[PDB]
Formats: sequence, C-alpha cells, structure tokens
Amino acid sequence: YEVHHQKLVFFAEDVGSNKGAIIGLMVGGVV
Amino acid sequence: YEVHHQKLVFFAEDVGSNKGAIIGLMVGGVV
Amino acid sequence: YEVHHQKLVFFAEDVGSNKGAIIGLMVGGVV
Amino acid sequence: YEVHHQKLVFFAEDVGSNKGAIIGLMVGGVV
Amino acid sequence: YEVHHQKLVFFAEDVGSNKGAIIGLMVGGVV
Amino acid sequence: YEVHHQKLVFFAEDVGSNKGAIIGLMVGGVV
Amino acid sequence: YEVHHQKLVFFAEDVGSNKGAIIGLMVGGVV
Amino acid sequence: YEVHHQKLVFFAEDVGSNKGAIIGLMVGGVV
Amino acid sequence: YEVHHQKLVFFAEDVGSNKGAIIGLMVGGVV
Amino acid sequence: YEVHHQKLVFFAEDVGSNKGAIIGLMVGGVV
Repeated sequence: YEVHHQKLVFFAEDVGSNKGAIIGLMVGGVV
Repeated sequence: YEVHHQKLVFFAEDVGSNKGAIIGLMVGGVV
Repeated sequence: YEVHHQKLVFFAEDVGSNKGAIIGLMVGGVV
Repeated sequence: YEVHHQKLVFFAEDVGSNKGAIIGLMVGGVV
Repeated sequence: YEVHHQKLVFFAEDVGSNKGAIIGLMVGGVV
Repeated sequence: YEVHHQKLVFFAEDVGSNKGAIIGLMVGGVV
Repeated sequence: YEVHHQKLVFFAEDVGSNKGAIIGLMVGGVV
Repeated sequence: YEVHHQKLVFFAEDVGSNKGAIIGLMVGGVV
Repeated sequence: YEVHHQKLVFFAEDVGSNKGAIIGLMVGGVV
Repeated sequence: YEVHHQKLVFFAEDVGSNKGAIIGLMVGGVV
C-alpha cells in the first residue's frame, strides 16, 4: 500500500450523534 | 495500490446520526 | 504500508455525542 | 508500517459527550 | 512501526464529559 | 376544545436528529 | 381549552441531537 | 386553559445533545 | 391557567450536553 | 395562573454539562 502526496481538507461542521465511522482518510483495514 | 497526487475537498455540514461510514478517501480494505 | 507526505486539515465543529469513530487519518487496523 | 512527513491540523470545537473515539491520526491497531 | 516527522496541531475546545478516548496521535495498540 | 378520556401510548425508539416536532398529542395551536 | 382525564405513556429511547420540539402533550400555544 | 387529571409517564433514556425543547407537558405558551 | 391533579413521572437517564430546555411540565411562558 | 395538586417525579441520572435549562416544573416566565 503505497500512499503519498495527499493534500486533504475535511469539514464536518455539526454532527448530532455519530453511530459509525467518520474517516478523513483510510489507507486500509476493516471498519 | 499506488495512490498519489490527490487534492481533495470534503464537506458534510449537518449529520443527524451516522449509522455507517463517511469516508473522504479509501485506498482499500473492508467497510 | 508506506504512507507519507500528507498535508491534512480536519474540522469537526460541534458534535453532540459521538457513538463511534472520528478518525482524521487511519493507515490501517480495525475500527 | 512506514508513516512519515505528516503535517496535520485537527479541530474539534465543542463536543457534548464523546461515547467513542476521536483520533487525530492512527497508524494501526484496534479501536 | 516507523513513525516520524509529524507536525500535529490538535484543538478540543469544550468537552462536556468524555466517555471514551480523545487521542491526538496513536502509533498502535488497543483502545 | 373539549378533549378528554384519552388513553395514549407513544413510542419513538431511535431518533437521529429531529428538525421539527414530535408531538404525542396536540389539542390545538400552531406548530 | 378543557383538557382532562388523559393517561399518557411516552417513550423516546435514544435521541442523537434534537433540533426541534419533543412534546409529550400540548394543550395549546406556539411551537 | 382548564387542564386536570393527567397521569403522565415520560421516558427519554439517552440524549446526545438536545438543541431544542423536550417537554413532558405544556399547557400553553411559546417554545 | 387552571392546572391541577397531575401525576407525572419523568425519566432522562443519560444526557451528554443539553443545549436547550428539558421541562417536565410547563404551565405557560416563553422558552 | 392557577396551578395546584401536582404529584411530580423527576429523574436526571447523569448529565455531562448542561448548557441550558433543566426544569422539573415551570408555571410561567421566560427561559
């Protein structure tokens, strides 16, 4: 898994109640 | 998995209750 | 898992009650 | 797990009561 | 787990009562 | 407005984020 | 507004973040 | 506003962050 | 505003951070 | 505002940080 040179902007203003995953970036795995 | 040079903008203003996944970027895996 | 040169900005202004994961960046694993 | 050269900014202004994980960055593991 | 050259800024202004984990950075482990 | 002898049962198990009104009973008015 | 003899049961188990009104009973008014 | 003989049961088990009104009973007014 | 003979039971087990009103009973007014 | 003969039970077990009003009973006014 070669992952590089990633300019990332993430906005999540108002979240009532997250019942799961909020991932800005995932290179791998299990969710 | 060669992943590079990614300019990403993500907006999620109001989220009541997320019952799953909110992924800005996923190079691989299981969700 | 080769992960490098990542300029990341993450905003989560108001969160009532998170019942899961809020990950700015995950290189791997289980969530 | 080779993880380097990561310029990261994380904002979480108001959080009522977090019932899970708020991770700025995770190189691996279980959550 | 090779983790280096990480410039990290973390903000958590007001937190009512955290019932979990608030991690600025996790190189590994169990949470 | 004569309203009487009302046996009422109301269930609302999981509500993500209510953006309006959840009224078990309204005898009148404006909503 | 004559309102009487009202046996009422109200359940709201899990609410992420209410952005409005949750009224078990309203005899009148403005909401 | 004649309001009487009201046997009321109200349950609100888990509330992340209420951004409005949770009223068991309102005889009148403005909300 | 005639309000009488009100047997009321109110439960609010866990509340992360209330950003509004939690009223067991309101005979009138402004909220 | 005639308010009488009110048998009231109120439970609020765990409250992280209340940012508003928790009123068992309000006969009137401004909140």
